[PDB]
Amino acid sequence: APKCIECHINIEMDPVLHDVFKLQVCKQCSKEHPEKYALLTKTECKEDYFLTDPELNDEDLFHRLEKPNPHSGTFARMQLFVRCEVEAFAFKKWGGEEGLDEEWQRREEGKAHR
Amino acid sequence: APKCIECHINIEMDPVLHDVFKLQVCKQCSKEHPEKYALLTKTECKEDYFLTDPELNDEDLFHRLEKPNPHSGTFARMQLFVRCEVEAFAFKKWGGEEGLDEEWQRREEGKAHRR
DNA sequence: GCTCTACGTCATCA
DNA sequence: GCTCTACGTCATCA
Ligand SMILES: [Zn+2]
Ligand SMILES: [Zn+2]
Repeated sequence: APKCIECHINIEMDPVLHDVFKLQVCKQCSKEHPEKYALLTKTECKEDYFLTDPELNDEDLFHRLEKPNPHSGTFARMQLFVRCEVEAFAFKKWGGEEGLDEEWQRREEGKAHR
Repeated sequence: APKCIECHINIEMDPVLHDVFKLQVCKQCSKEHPEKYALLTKTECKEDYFLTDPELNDEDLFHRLEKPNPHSGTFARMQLFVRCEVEAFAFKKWGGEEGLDEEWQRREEGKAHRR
């Protein structure tokens, strides 16, 4: 049978990482490696990775899971991205983590400015 | 025999102001009164009246005529609004002609700030 | 640790 | 004297 690609043991994949994000990763290894598998909100993606609404709303660029807004089911749907995908785009976009941290550096000066 | 609201004489209305802007006015009168009947582009509307893309897109708030973009037919469509509508909305929004003039005054001063 | 949008300008590109 | 979008923050509101 096919095996979790992190641990090489488990045969029962995490239903969400599997069905939605297309990753053969079991549940236990999703927890044990949040640097890869942690589901972040759309706002977490904007602020941590400086991704813009036009790239987060590309259907053809990220998988997503959509959830009712925990604040109210009449507010816009919660969207959830798997961290390795957004990270992997964000590292192209800004040229690696070195380059990412420099844009963090750049905007915080902007606040001292204001 | 319905008559032109401007001249009170012609029976034949300008087909565009009639069909599209729902105005009972003749070609000759639209011409003589640009202050009421001139068709303005979407971009003329933003420059001159400080209306915004969200207002000008409201299907339920202005009539519009659409023509192919005169620069290229591959480009986004030209959108044409009638000056009585536009000016009317903008006067409500900016508190009259005087208020629209103040707003003008304010955005010139945004450029004197950015030298 | 929720999201959309609109402000605001302008530059592109279309 | 053509149009949209994006790039900016946020705030507000949904
Ligand atoms: Zn595993
Ligand atoms: Zn007439």
